[PDB]
Amino acid sequence: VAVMTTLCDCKDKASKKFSRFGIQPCFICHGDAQDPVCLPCDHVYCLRCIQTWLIPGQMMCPYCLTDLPDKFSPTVSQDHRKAIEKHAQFRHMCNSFFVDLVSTMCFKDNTPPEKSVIDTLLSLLFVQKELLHREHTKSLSPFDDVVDQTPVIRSVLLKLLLKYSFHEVKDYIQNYLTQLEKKAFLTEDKTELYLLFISCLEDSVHQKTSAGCRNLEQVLREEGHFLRTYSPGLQGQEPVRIASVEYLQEVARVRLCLDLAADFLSELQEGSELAEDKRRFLKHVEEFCTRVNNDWHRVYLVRKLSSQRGMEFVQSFSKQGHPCQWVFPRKVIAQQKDHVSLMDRYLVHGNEYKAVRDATAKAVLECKTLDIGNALMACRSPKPQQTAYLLLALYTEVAALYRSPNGSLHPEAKQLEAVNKFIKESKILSDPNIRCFARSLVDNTLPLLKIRSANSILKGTVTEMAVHVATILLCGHNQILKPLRNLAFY
Ligand SMILES: [Zn+2]
Repeated sequence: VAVMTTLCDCKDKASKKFSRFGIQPCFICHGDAQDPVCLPCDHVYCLRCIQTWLIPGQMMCPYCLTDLPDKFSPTVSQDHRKAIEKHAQFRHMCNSFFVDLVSTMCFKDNTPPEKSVIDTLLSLLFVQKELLHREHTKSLSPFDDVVDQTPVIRSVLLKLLLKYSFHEVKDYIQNYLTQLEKKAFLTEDKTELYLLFISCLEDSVHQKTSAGCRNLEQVLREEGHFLRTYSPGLQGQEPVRIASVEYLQEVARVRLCLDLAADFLSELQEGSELAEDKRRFLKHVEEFCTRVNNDWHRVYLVRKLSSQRGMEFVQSFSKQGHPCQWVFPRKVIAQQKDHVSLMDRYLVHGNEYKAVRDATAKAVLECKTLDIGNALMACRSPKPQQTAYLLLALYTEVAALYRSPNGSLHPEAKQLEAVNKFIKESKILSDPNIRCFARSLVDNTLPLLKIRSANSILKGTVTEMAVHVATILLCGHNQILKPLRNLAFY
């Protein structure tokens, strides 16, 4: 309190000495002014505020109620601007010093500070009702002359308050939550605030676990014990408003547990047996997933699995009898076929490769080949990128046909003659380089499909990247691509 009053009256005296006894911002916007205008009552208001408020029949002062004689004509471009800049520099220095002081002195060790200090820290953030919007939130400003015209919630105070153990900081954050939901965030999208809180708690628990000196087995034992003794207690904080801190801690803990579990599942998929102890953790995860029906946890698990590894990971993971099926719901496995196809990632260009690839697919299933020509003739992005899309569509169609065993060697079933006639007729790709590339591609003699990769997972991605960079080089008549062309082809 003593140092806070020292900072406050130091700022007051500094401003008084700097700019002639008390520069004050605009009373309407309550923030630092742009293009300052000086009233006869030694008042500084914003140009926009004064132009939007002094136009009607209220030629007076919102602060001290003094009549304005003529107009807001006198503006000071010499003293007010420099004084405002100096006071802003001092206020930013004070804010940075205050945040550094609270970060260092208030959390030196594992002992929390007193109570009134935390209460004043969480109470100074507001600009509570003044006679005139009301009750804005600040970016840790010990002063009252800085606001924003929107209630904004940060997380620096919350994060710095979660550094200690969660057992002794629940009431303070609970009071802060009740304040925010009672005064600024009564009825709105509370999902954003809930996810902000849960992410802050994930960060805090990650800091606590990583910074500590403990082996992984102790944490695994505690996690398994919690999983095996977790009473649901879900219905307590569900319906519309109630969200206890304990519930948030529990869901954060299960988030961390399933994050690690997905990491371990990916590691098992890319590796050998799991040392007979990680298997117990995965079995506990499976029993937890099959015991509770809150399928959001498995949704998050598969989302994290896709983020770490990719869509192809779950695509191969969703087969028909692999001993890892508990990560799917009872409905996804029910109506999923064995004909899951690869992904047409070349849609980056936008609404042009899709049409040509659909035309190529229709020409593949049928015998007519005029559809791809019609699709090519009805689009922008001329000849270079046009032929790029055409040949990429042909490659992806032939790859989809070959990789799937049911329709292997499909073009050889009276369809390669159609594509050969299409190449012969249309002159859009009747260039020797494109012609020989297509001749290699159609009969699958290109030396890229036979990558002989034992993993057979990323080999499709590798071939896709190789053929895509080859297409970019072939269709790119650019000076920057000449060395790459020479490296790839000569
Ligand atoms: Zn203003």
